[PDB]
Amino acid sequence: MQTSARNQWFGTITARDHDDVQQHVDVLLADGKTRLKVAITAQSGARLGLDEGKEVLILLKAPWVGITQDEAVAQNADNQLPGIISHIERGAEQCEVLMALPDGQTLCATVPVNEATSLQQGQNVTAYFNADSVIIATL
Amino acid sequence: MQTSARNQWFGTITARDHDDVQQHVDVLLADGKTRLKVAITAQSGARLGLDEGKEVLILLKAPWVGITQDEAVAQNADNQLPGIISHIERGAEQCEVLMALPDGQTLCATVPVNEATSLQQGQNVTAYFNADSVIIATL
Ligand code: NI
Repeated sequence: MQTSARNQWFGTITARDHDDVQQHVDVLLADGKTRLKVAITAQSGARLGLDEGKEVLILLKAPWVGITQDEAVAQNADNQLPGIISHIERGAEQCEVLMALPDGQTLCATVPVNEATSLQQGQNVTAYFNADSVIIATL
Repeated sequence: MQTSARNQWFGTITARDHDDVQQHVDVLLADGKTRLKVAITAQSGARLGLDEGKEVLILLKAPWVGITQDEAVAQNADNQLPGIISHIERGAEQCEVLMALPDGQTLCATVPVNEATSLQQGQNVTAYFNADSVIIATL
């Protein structure tokens, strides 16, 4: 393990449903405060033993992370992490946006260059993403 | 090695560009014929040492795979993998579409039920996903 996913977080499963095709798990992160929702196939839930108490790694690729200042957009998403932009690197087609989480962690998002022009270091924003944008990995 | 991604394909890097924020790598799969385009951050490219000849594991979550019978949809995407549906499992909200690749591997896609209404076993279809919907893992 070393994956390209720029966001790799420790978490503990605290709930799992039992749909036959796609199930959802609740995951409590290392801060003992942040809660995520993640979808996986029923087969994977069983294979990895994703039951209450199971320790895992959350793999979230940079381009899956949206950045917004709108409360509806953030509350409409499955997951939302507030924080402050610590750095922006502009590029020709994409921009790297780093946001500080109270986590002491740095979240990384890859945002299309045209959509990042209004984003600036120092802004208080919310990072958000779908439950199906996350891969769960077992140590 | 153990992640929820239902598609975990071994391959080797054949090329990597040097774009500043987000770079593209070409991957040749272990079947020696399947080529993929994957986009990763520049830091990841450097950190994982993703250069010609590097062995890697591709992690493609099931919901990131679309299944289409429309060739233009397939062609609009960065990656296209023609195949033959071998099984469809329909849930209330999602459906598991299993597709036989030419080499015999089984590709797994999670597809919203409404997008799977015309799909059936034995049909020729194409699996498709963009370059930024793939994670690269080192062994
Ligand atoms: Ni490029």
